[PDB]
Amino acid sequence: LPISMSDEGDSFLVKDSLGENKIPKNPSKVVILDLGILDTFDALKLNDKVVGVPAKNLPKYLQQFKNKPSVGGVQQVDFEAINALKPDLIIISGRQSKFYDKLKEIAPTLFVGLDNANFLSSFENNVLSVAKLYGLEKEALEKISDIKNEIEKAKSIVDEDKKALIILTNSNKISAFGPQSRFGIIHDVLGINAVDENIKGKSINSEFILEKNPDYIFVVDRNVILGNKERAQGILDNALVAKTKAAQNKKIIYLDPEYWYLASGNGLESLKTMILEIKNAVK
Ligand SMILES: [Zn+2]
Repeated sequence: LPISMSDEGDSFLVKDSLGENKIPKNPSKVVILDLGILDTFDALKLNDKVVGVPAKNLPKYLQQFKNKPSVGGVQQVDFEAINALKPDLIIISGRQSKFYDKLKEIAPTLFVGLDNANFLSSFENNVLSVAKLYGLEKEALEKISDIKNEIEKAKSIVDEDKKALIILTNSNKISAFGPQSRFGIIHDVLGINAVDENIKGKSINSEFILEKNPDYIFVVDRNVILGNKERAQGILDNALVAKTKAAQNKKIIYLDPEYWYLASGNGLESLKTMILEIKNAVK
């Protein structure tokens, strides 16, 4: 899984989960398909190195990239746009690893997908590997070290005797998520305890939410990105959920899907912002 780099000379020899590539030092035409790593390009001030972004799903907090050429959205990738960009590096995560072999036949292709078993070290590893390509380890490391400092302050104020449920809404169905899921940060990094123990979505309904009776419900609404009419606020407005501690104490928290579901915490900007979003809610 983890990312290792050996300095040849003009270039690095980089091994990741999917394979090995000859990527040059200071690549100047980069296609980026992971949104978290695109916020990490912005943090380290490398906007001009980015030649193409997936503009279909481009979040509010990355609209400084709205006029980069589009190479698609996160599901469907435009090979003929990526192709005409003559990039020297393409960066992808899990949603594009389907196309690993075809993108590799165009350019060195770096996988930077997160490991939900080891979020912090795989996150730190992705950020540093990228900064290593441009010689910005120093700047990245102090930015990581800030994030770690904000984490410890978020933990301080966590009340250990309270439990949380994480759920995702889709059309009018609901799914539960736990530890080491794609949303596991809340449990694994910030240490908020889970109401239930269950494998890495899990289909549930409102009676399940009540017999569990969480103090917090963190809600990720997929409907927005999917372009559906319905919303989580509508779905969770029933008399079963109204009886939970979380409802009675107004601790049903709608998390920003652009952060939690699209970038998934895989950037310097997004992770810091997500830690603060939880901090202010469990406060
Ligand atoms: Zn600082």
